[PDB]
Amino acid sequence: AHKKGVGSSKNGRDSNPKYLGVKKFGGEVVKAGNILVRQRGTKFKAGQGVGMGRDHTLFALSDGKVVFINKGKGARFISIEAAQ
RNA sequence: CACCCCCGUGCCCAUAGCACUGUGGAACCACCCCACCCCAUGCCGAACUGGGUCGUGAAACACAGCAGCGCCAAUGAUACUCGGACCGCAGGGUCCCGGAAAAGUCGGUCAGCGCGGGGGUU
Ligand SMILES: [Mg+2]
Ligand SMILES: [Mg+2]
Ligand SMILES: [Mg+2]
Ligand SMILES: [Mg+2]
Repeated sequence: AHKKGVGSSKNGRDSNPKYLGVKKFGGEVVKAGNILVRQRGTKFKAGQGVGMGRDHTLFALSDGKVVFINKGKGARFISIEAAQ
């Protein structure tokens, strides 16, 4: 006549969002200590003027202007060059 | 650099790599030889290290050749597609406008640009 279940899911679950990616893009002014990429790994390597926290977070060290170096795929660098 | 060549070291990060191959030796490099100590081996001077030859340039390195491989790669067309409009009950599909791949074909390539030093041009 009717049915009695009984099944469910073992799924559903997921994890709260991890707002990643670059926050500071090609040709952008930058204050000292402004963050420029959140990333899982070495996706973007620090160049001149940019350091890297343990989160592999890239944060700029001395003001200036942001510049993206794509060195042919899998090896890429972000840097600051000050204006003048 | 005056011309070559070699040693270091860079920008470049494979159209710059690998194989096959030829050349190279006292002038730089290499193997080489010795090691009780500095120094070093999870064991061994193989490697790090130390004292120095001759000998060999065979190995390795440098340079040249080469398109077998690798890598780079068109135009043409297409896929898809912003945005204009449409058909199909629906799965799905069309037209106009611009953008426009990937894979493949044409091919292209045995790299290029520096700095310093050494050593040669009866
Ligand atoms: Mg449309
Ligand atoms: Mg069209
Ligand atoms: Mg076009
Ligand atoms: Mg060669």
